[PDB]
Amino acid sequence: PPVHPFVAPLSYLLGTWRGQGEGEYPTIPSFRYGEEIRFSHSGKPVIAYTQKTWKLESGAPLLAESGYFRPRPDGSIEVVIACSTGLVEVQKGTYNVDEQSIKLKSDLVGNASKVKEISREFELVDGKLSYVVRLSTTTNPLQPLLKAILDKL
Amino acid sequence: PPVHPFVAPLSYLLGTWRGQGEGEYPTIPSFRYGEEIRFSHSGKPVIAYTQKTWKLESGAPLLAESGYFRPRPDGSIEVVIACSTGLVEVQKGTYNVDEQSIKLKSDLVGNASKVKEISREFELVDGKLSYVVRLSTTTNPLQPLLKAILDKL
Ligand SMILES: [Ba+2]
Ligand SMILES: [Ba+2]
Ligand SMILES: [Ba+2]
Ligand SMILES: [Ba+2]
Repeated sequence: PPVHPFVAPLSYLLGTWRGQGEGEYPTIPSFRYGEEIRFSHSGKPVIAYTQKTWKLESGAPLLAESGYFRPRPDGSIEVVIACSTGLVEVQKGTYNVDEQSIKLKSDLVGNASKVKEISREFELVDGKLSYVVRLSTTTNPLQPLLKAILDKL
Repeated sequence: PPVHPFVAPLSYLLGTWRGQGEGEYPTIPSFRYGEEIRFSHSGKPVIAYTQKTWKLESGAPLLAESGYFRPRPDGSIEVVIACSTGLVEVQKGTYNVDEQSIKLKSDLVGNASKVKEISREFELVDGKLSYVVRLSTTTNPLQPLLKAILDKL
C-alpha cells in the first residue's frame, strides 16, 4: 500500500524510534526510562501510534500508549491517545513542516484522577524525535514532566 | 513475563483472532468487512488490544481501534479505546469467567458528533470470539450495529 495526501507531509515521523527518557516533577525525582514509539498508516488520513516504556537494566515493561494521528492541510491536527494506565485523551493542536514538529494540548482528558491538562510535543531535532509531555495536576500548573529522545529504526 | 493474578481469569482471550463482521443500522443496510482482534500483555494488570477491519476482496483498510482493558478481581472491568475515526471511549462493565463474557458500556464517548452511547460485548460463543457492538445516536435508541464471530488463530 501507498501514502495518502494528508499523511504525506508528516511522512518523516514514519517508522520505529527508540531511545530513553527522563521524567521529573516537583512531586517526584529524576527517573529514567527506555522508549519505543512507532509511527504508521494504511494510507488513510491517519497515523497510528504505539509507544512503550521499560525499566533500563531489567528493563521490564512500564507503560504503553496506542492512538491515531489525523492531520489536516491547514496544518491542524487531532490526536487520540489511549493509556494503559487507563487514560484517553483527545489532543487538538498543529504541525509545522519546516521545523518538523507536532504540538498538542489536551482538549478532553478522560478517567483523570487529578490530571487537568497534558500537552505533548514531537519535533524532529537534529534527526531524532524529541518527545516531551508537559502536565498539570489539581495542584500544579502545566509544566515539563517527561522528555525523551530517540533514533530511527 | 507472567499473566497477573488480576488478568489471568481472562487468559482465554490472549492472542490474535481473525474472522468477519457485518454492519447494519436503520440508516445503512447490511455490510461486511474482514476483521482481526488481538489481545496481548506484558506481565502487568492489563490486556492490550488492537483491532482492524478491511474490505473482503480488496482487502483494503476500513478502520483500526486499540485500547487497554482493566480487569479487577471483583468482576468489574474498565476499558480504554482510541479509535481510527479519531474517537475515544471509556468503557465500563463486568466480566464473567464461566459465561466467558465481557459486557461493557460507555461512561465517556469523547470526540463524537452524533454518537451517544456505545456498548461492547466480547463473549466466547462455541469456541470463537463473538464481538457484538450496539450504538445509540442523537436519533436512535441503543440498538446493534456491528456483529463479528472470530476464530482463535
Ligand atoms: Ba499549506
Ligand atoms: Ba526542528
Ligand atoms: Ba472473585
Ligand atoms: Ba459463553
